This record gives sequence, structure tokens and C-alpha cells, in this order.
Amino acid sequence: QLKTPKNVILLISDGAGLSQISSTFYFKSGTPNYTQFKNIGLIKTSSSREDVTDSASGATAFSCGIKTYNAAIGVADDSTAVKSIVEIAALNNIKTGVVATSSITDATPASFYAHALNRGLEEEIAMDMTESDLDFFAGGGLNYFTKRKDKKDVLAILKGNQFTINTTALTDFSSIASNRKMGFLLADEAMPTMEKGRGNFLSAATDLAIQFLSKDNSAFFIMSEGSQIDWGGHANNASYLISEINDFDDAIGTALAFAKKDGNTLVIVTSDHETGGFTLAAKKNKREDGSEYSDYTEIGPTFSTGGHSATLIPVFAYGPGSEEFIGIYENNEIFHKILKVTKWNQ
Amino acid sequence: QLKTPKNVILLISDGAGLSQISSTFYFKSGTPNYTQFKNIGLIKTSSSREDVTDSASGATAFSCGIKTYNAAIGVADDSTAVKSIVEIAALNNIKTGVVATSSITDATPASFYAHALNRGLEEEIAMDMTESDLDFFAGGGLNYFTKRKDKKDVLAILKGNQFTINTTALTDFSSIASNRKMGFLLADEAMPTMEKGRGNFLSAATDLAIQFLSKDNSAFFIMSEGSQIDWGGHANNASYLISEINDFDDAIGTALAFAKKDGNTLVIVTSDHETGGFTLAAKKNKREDGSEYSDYTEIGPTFSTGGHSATLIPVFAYGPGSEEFIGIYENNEIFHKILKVTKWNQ
Ligand SMILES: [Zn+2]
Ligand SMILES: [Zn+2]
Ligand SMILES: [Zn+2]
Ligand SMILES: [Zn+2]
Ligand SMILES: [Zn+2]
Ligand SMILES: [Zn+2]
Repeated sequence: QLKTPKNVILLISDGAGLSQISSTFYFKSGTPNYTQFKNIGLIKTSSSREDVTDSASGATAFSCGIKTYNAAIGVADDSTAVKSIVEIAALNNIKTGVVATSSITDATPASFYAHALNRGLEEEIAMDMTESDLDFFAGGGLNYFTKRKDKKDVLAILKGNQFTINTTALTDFSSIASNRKMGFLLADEAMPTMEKGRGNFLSAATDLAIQFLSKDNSAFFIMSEGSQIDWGGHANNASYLISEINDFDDAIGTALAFAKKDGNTLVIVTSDHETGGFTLAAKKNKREDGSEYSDYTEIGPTFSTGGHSATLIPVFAYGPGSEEFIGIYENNEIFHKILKVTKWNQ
Repeated sequence: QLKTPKNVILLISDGAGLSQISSTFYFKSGTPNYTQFKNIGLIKTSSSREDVTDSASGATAFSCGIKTYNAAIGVADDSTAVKSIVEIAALNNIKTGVVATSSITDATPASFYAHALNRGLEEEIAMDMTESDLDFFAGGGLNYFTKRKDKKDVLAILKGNQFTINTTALTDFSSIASNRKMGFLLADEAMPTMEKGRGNFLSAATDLAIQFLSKDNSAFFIMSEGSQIDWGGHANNASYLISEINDFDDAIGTALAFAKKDGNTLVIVTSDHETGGFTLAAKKNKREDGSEYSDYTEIGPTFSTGGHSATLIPVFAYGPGSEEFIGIYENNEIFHKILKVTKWNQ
């Protein structure tokens, strides 16, 4: 018999395998927040049709609890829509929020609020937001709501649904505390990279979501995504990847500080899959007559692929029910384990 | 207040990161024995002087509980000998054994019975075996005992220290039951690869060690190594790597089958470091006027280095005391955790 968390925060690092996680132990100032976790599990990430998953099927496994096809958003392998944790939470009177450093219409956040046959239908996904139960969102993607093929103003529709929308900057909590629902659309497409000065957006937005959704002592569910770790991987760009995962680890710290104080919040950290074959290899040196050799004293990160890979992925859990998340299991069981510990029903 | 194990089995997969472990989930018939574990931790593997560890310092972290320099065997950063878990076990009336698919003088097994300034001193290590507290061993390396540069017959010295030695094949338990100590030296250098017909040596030798070392109701400690996973990694040879870790997973099943029947046995599985940047990438499909594109349906393993890497490494533990091994910690704490749960006198 484990305990029962009131609140859940699910932090997803897109594209981070254990090698990416490990970079925080060598390239971050001070101890990584990962070290706060005791309960650790591993997930198998293959989709219903593919050994190597994409972000859409990978996140839909978390949000909806099923294996589905690569590119599916909140639909099953036979393409029928399935209820997401956000919808279920709403039925149980739980407040919900989604935060991402990509466009808010990108595959990972979209899987938590939309149902589409293909992740590329992002203007459809933006419109899906208007029929969702979500109470808070923050990320990029303003173009999908205001510069559309159908020339519709989706912000007006959201505002008609009780959203206050801010397209300028993340504000203090006092600026939003009295709003019924809140959305931040802070870039036309993706948010800036850390290297281009995104700064503390992910941690700040997560803190804002926590304070906003727990107004009046409501239970809440939040998914916050370190979206751009995956992009650093695809580009085989070590400094990009490293700076984005260090930022993610800051957000883990933000979530854990809240949870440890609150005492009734489960924090789950995981990834959808690994990307790039990122490796903390030994530094390579060149001679002059037969160049390359290794120096084990230092790390020179390397990559082996431009795409995703099928390694098992670590899961970290802290708070009431955290022991449910140990062992090795399929990615889609994350959904079922969350429902099990929270007792959120259908 | 954890349970106290009477016996401990430590299985080390040399060079297996989580990507290597994951290959057993795609390239092995049936389900991997890894899935039996619930308690999982992660270790940081850097040595006292180098971000990327070698096998000698990595194994010495486990056997002796200190960070030391790459190439060190059972000695501290200052080259002085340090008391090992095998030496502690012997002082606590525990029977001890070491099994490997490399030469028994290779860095991993040697760290559990020898004290040498440099792993390259394999003839010195073989002599150290003759003065060690080990009661059982099995592996390759007959050359280091009978075809030495110094021409000494160390086989005779082994036998003169109460070891019964077999250089022909592994036997059954009844054959060796009345022997005080048993050593198998079954190859001149390394044991054969799996691809060259090694068969179930690692499982069979571990099972034999368990039976031999538990004679007369004695408690035991065993370290058994899947030594050649590392060599597949160094060679960037997927099928070699995969066949060796599949064999290692069989050995895990052997240990766990004993532990579950026995009920007083802690089984710990970990690795010393990762090698090769082994990645379960998408299979590459070719056309002609476009050449190469990724097909996520299937996996095509890739590598990015010929050397070791500094990723954190998973630790799995089953049995009394196993909860001690969760969370994230330095590799050398493996030693201290084993000492803690067994309650042996230091
Ligand atoms: Zn992804
Ligand atoms: Zn994503
Ligand atoms: Zn991707
Ligand atoms: Zn090694
Ligand atoms: Zn080894
Ligand atoms: Zn090696």
C-alpha cells in the first residue's frame, strides 16, 4: 500500500536518454536535481508499429495509456480517439496545465490536449485547444492561432472560453491570479533556445502553472516539457543539447522544491525516447602522423545518428505513490500507474 | 530496517550501458531476465583522475570502495593496497568466488583478489591469485600461470596452496564437492566468444560456484563477469556485443533463480562503464537517387567511439537489502552498500 498523491507533475525531456541525463553530471554547475530521486524505473518506448518511436506516439503512450502508430496524437492504433489524462483529470475535478519550450502545438504537448490523425496537422491541433478542458498553457506557437490557412482568429475563440491570453511575456503570479484560465503564447513558432537567451522560462512557467492551478486548493495535473533537448540531438549539436537539458534539470528542481514542501505531490520525470546516440566519449586528439587518439581525462561528446533510438529510458519519481514507478515496463504504463496512485477514475 | 542477506552475488557486465542492456529487449528470444528487477539505481563511474574510467579503476571502486586511478588494481590513488570485499568476506567466514569470460587475470576479476599498481602486470596478478583468499574461480588465462615470461610454474604454486585445478572443462558439483578450493583455467587467454561456441559457460560456472561455495551451510560472495561485452563495444561489432550480453542475461536468470529459491541472497547487477556509444538507431534504408533514409520500423545498431564513455550506469538489485541500491551514487559506494547490508565486520 503506497500513498495517494493529490497533485501530479509530469516533466518530459524530449529525446533524453541516460547519456543525455548524464551530461548534467559533468557540464552543469553544481549537483544535478536528478540526484534527489530514489525511485527509478525504466520504460520501453517502441510504438504499436515501429521499433523506434517518434514524439507523437511516445507522448500519446503517456497521455492516453496505449501503444499507437508513429505520428498519432491522442488516437489509438486503429485511429479511434482515446481519452487523455487531461480529460480524465477534468472529469475528476482536477485542474490541468501544459508547458513546453516548443510550439504548444508540437507533438508532446498536443498529445495531452488534442486528438489528430497526424502530428503535422498543427493548425487543427491549435483549434483542438478550444474544445479542451485545459486550464493553463505556456509555450510558443502563436502562428498556429493567428496566421492560419483558414484565416480564423483562434485567440478570440479561446477568450470566449474564459482564457486570458498573453502574447508578450511571462508575468508575475499577481498578474494572472484572478483569471479563470490562462494561456501564454510567447513566440511565433518555437521559444528561443537557451543559447539565444530563453533564460528561466521553463522553471518560471512551471511555477506559475503550479500557483495558478492550485488556487483555492484544487488538485492539479501539469505536464512540462524540455522540448528542445531532442532538437540538439537531431542536429548533433552538443552545446545545444547540453544547455537545454541543464535548463530541464533546473525545472526538475523547481518541481521538487514545491513537492517536498507541499507533501502531497507526485513528480515523475521521464523522456519519450533518446536521440542522436549522444555519447560522453573520451576527448579525441590528433597526432601529426596518424591523427586520432583518446584522452580519458576529459569528455568529448559524440553522436552516431541524426534520428531517434530505441534504448530503454529512465523514469524518476518522487512523492506519494512514487514506488509504483520502479521496475521495467512499457511506456504506456506510465498512464495506468498515474491513474492507479491518484485514484482518478473513469 | 532492511532485511540482511546471507549471500551476495555481484554480476558485472563489462562495458554495458543502458543502450547495451536494451538490446536484450529487441534481439533476444523471449523476455530478458532484467525485467525481474524492481529496485534500480544509477552509478557515476569517473575515476579519481579521469572523467572516463577504465575497467581497473571501475572494478576497484566496486571491490575496494575507493576512487582510484585508471589502471589501478585493488590499490588507492597513492598506489597503496586497500582491503577488498573478498578479504573482508574471508575474515567473516564467507566463502568467495570469481568467474569471468576473460582471462581470470583481466582487470575486472583481478580487482577482486589482487593488489597491483597496474592492470598490465598480469603475471604478477596470477601470482597474487596463489596468495588470495578465493575459494573458487573459473575463467581463461592459463598462459599467465604456465607460459610466463619468467618461466615460473605458477600452476604448481596454486595447487600447493590447496587449489584443485581443472584445465580441461567445467565439471558437475559432485565431481568437486570434496575439494577445499577449486579453480578452472579453461583457455590460454580469453574464453571463446559466444559466436565461436562458448555456450553456457558463464551460467554453468556461476551455478557451480553457488553450489561449491554453499557447502556445509556456508555463506558466500561471488563476482561473475560478462567480460566480452566490452570487446564487442571496442570493435564496434554489434553481433558480438549482442551475443555476449544475451549470454550475460542468461547468467542473471541463473543467479535470480537461485536467489528466489534460497530467499537469503542479494543479487546485484551492474557495469563498470559503457563502451562504443552503442545506439539502437533506426535501420537505414537505401534508394538510389536519394541513397539513405531512416526507417523507424526496425533497428540498425550504430556506434560513435572505439573507447569507453562516461554515462551513468544502471544498477539492478534483487533480494534482502536490495532497496539500499536505489537512487544515484558514485560507483565506489557499491562496496560500502554491500558492506552495509551484509553487516560484515570491516
Ligand atoms: Zn521526442
Ligand atoms: Zn516534444
Ligand atoms: Zn525528434
Ligand atoms: Zn570495463
Ligand atoms: Zn572486464
Ligand atoms: Zn574496454
